[PDB]
Amino acid sequence: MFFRLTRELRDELKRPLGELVRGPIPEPYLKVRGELEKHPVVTVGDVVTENVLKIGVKPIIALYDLKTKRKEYSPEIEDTAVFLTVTNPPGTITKALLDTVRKAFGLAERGRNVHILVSGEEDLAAIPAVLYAPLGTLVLYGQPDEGVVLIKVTPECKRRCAKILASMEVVR
Repeated sequence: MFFRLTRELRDELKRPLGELVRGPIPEPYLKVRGELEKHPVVTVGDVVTENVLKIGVKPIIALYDLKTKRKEYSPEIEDTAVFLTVTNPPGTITKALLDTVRKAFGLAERGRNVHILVSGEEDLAAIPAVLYAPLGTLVLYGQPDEGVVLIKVTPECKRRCAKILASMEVVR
């Protein structure tokens, strides 16, 4: 079972799902660093994860490409984080991804940070990240050639991400 982007969604998802923080790396991360200090953070993408680590913030969940040459190595993270993997083809949200993200939030509830190494494309994981996150969680993803998108997980935002999912094609 997987969901697939419709043409409407593919177009419309080019628009930020939160406020867009601009400027050359690492300036966007500096600019949100204060927000990240309060709230739990989920990072989607290797570059986002790397730059969040670099400014001294540990994501509760980080999603990035299985084939990432991993940067900002922290011994603490290597030893303390749970490493999961999942296959998720471009333009899809697979059940496997939904299940893995839910698992991950479970682990996070119990004081464990989680890295999900995705075979395929992790981009759309921002959707399940929002849906399953504790209220007040921040979800960050990269908007190429523009900067970083910050989603604050509110009831309203969950509602709207649920609509995005409900608007995708169901396949098998």
